[PDB]
Amino acid sequence: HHWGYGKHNGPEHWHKDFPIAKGERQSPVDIDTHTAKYDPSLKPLSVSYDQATSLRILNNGHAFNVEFDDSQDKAVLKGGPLDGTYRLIQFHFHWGSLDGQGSEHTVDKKKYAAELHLVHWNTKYGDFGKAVQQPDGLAVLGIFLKVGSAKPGLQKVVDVLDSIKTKGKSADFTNFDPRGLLPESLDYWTYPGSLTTPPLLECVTWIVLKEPISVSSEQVLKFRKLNFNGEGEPEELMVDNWRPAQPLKNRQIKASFK
Ligand SMILES: COc1cccc2cc(C(=O)Nc3ccc(S(N)(=O)=O)cc3)c(=O)oc12
Ligand SMILES: [Zn+2]
Repeated sequence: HHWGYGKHNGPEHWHKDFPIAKGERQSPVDIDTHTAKYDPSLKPLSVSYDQATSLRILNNGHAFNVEFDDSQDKAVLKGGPLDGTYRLIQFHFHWGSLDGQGSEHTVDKKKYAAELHLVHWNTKYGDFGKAVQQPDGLAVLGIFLKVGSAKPGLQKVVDVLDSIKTKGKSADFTNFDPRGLLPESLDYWTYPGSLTTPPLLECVTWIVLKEPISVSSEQVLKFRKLNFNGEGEPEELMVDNWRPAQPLKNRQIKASFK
């Protein structure tokens, strides 16, 4: 009886195995755009993905992860609110059963159809598993998805999903360029938070872009054909794999833009 997104094991149950679920810096949160303060001290975000080397795509039973070779300094996030260098390890999405929900962060209570998380670890801690034990261990770049025009740079991901339908399936996934998933603007909000899935560790500097990307209805429909279950188990569609907004408590959300 492990955690998930079903009626019996979903977000409202996670605290029993992971008491930090009720902690002081949990994610996601609602971004109240009128109370987020413009911080002129925030730097432009530096996203340097020219040399990113994807390796594989994995259905882990909760989402699918596009994994990167993070053994050299090759796909790094710097600047913004960050001190030092953070290396890309994987990206994944959270999405809904319907276009009206799916994102984890919300903007003035607005839910987007999906949310992309590009996960990076602070190179001062040497690798990901050590980084997650630190309050500045990770930087997650969050990007909202709305349904409209197709995102041409997403289609290579969409088309491989048939080969990883069920939990534990993986597939070679080389030469994928994550620059094709970015919006035009790098304007962002930032706040200190957590992993949004167990173990819910409070190790993330969140950087949430203001500008959503557009994906087509057909693209997101293919996400919704994935399965939470393993091969040869009762089919449970992989939908609504998002954690709702958590209490902000004693935190400030800062805006990079006026
Ligand atoms: C020993 O546990 C693991 C073994 C092998 C791989 C992993 C990967 C992990 C991981 O990246 N978790 C993760 C990453 C990102 C987020 S989120 N949704 O971006 O906040 C939430 C959870 C993780 O927490 O634990 C892992
Ligand atoms: Zn995530």
